[PDB]
Amino acid sequence: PTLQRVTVFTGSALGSSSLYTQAAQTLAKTAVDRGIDLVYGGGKVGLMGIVADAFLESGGEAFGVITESLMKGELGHEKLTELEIVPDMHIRKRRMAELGDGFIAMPGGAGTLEELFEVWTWQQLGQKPVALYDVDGFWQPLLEMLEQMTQRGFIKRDFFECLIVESDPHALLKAMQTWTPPAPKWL
Amino acid sequence: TSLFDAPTLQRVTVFTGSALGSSSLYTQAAQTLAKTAVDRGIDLVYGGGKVGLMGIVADAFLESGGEAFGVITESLMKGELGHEKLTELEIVPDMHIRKRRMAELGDGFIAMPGGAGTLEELFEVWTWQQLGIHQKPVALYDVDGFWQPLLEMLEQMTQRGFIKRDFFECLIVESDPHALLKAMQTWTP
Repeated sequence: PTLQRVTVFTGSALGSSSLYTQAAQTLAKTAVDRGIDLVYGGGKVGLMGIVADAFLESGGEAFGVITESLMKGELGHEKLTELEIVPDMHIRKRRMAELGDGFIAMPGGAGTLEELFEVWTWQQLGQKPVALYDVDGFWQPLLEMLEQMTQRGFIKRDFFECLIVESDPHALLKAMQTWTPPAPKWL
Repeated sequence: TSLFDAPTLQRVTVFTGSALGSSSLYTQAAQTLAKTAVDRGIDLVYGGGKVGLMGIVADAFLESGGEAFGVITESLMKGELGHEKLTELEIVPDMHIRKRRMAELGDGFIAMPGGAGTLEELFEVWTWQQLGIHQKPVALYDVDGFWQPLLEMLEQMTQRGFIKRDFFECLIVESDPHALLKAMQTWTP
């Protein structure tokens, strides 16, 4: 059905170039023009803050999910549509997954990769689209790692028949909406 | 031993695939790694499986005279997936607790070839390392240059300003098991 929310993973740093910020803002505008809200981890620094603000300033809604510990460290964004506090990181990540209709990974560090690998681990274990927003070819070295992992027999070929990889935000989001994966019995 | 003694490398927590991979090299590399570790008095903490390189590495520590500790969840256990001849198999309520326990039990971390689960565990300990919740050596067992493309990825992430060059560079990467364990034994923060 209609994508209503996307769950977004992205760095708590801005990056070396203002191009990451701009790719985030554009992605948010595009999503908000398509009727799509933001679910994310409730931060205010780096690309996390940039994308949440972008959704809000574009006139959309932004839903944050954060742990009680992160909140007490003052890490929580204070003008979201809603900030859910949950007791621990297991709950946080599962809640982020339940709220979204799909996942988008933008540029980030260790944390973003962890989140992304976590959803891929859950999908091995039995189902929503995952898109890599390939801003400036950011995700290309990862796709090479993943292809190498498939050739070496550690991931099934079927991985590539489900994955979305796009550098253009209009096309990234349209592809999540028209997501034609293989039927569960093949996975 | 004294509560003020500094830690040593008595256990390694190993992350690895529930597949064997498309060549026997991975299996043999796991066995050579297990033997080296046991010969140095080092034991296995791992996720408790009996298939793929998980099964191989567990079996090889056992069959060389070492102990192997597994940490698994009720879910995966009801799945018939637990190994049945470990020194101990700990069943915990959820996957969160599983990963916390694997970290707590090990004095260091090795990531061998594997899939998404293995990668996730590796990025999990890193995400923890750079908030200081532990400072334990993390080693990539580079069987046939397996980890080389991820290192490229990480190098690029460091150039684009998303990871600190400081953090990246205390990472052990070795194809040779001797060199890998040696580096983890002599490592400090």
